[PDB]
Amino acid sequence: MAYNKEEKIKSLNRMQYEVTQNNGTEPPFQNEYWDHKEEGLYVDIVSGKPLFTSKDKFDSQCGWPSFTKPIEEEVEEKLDTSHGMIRTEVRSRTADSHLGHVFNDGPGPNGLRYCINSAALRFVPKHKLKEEGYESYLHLFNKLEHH
Repeated sequence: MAYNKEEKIKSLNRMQYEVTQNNGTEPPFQNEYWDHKEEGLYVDIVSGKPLFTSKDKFDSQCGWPSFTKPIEEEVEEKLDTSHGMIRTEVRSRTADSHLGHVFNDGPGPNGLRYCINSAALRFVPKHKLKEEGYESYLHLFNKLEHH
């Protein structure tokens, strides 16, 4: 039995779906291997799209990594109501809906609490980003606009 990056994402997206659908938590795995604190990004594995930086990462101390800073490019903040209370979730339309949930109780630029699940995440070091397209990744990890 072979195993390619296609079959990687296919088997993966079952578990990513388990999180999106039921708010399902990954089992005890999310440690120094999966979310390694070396400089880079934390991306939704389904697409490899930048959600938040390792430069400004918060660790899974509150169960899931919850920082004040999203990446405005591929992250959509989207209001909902389950039962009498409103909530906001960060969720794309097509595929990236696995990101996480954000709350107006957390202080931020807009005043949202950027809380992403570790199951949907892979650490991608600045070294590995250079292999995968640094001009897309490192631009969001580190930029400057000299006027």
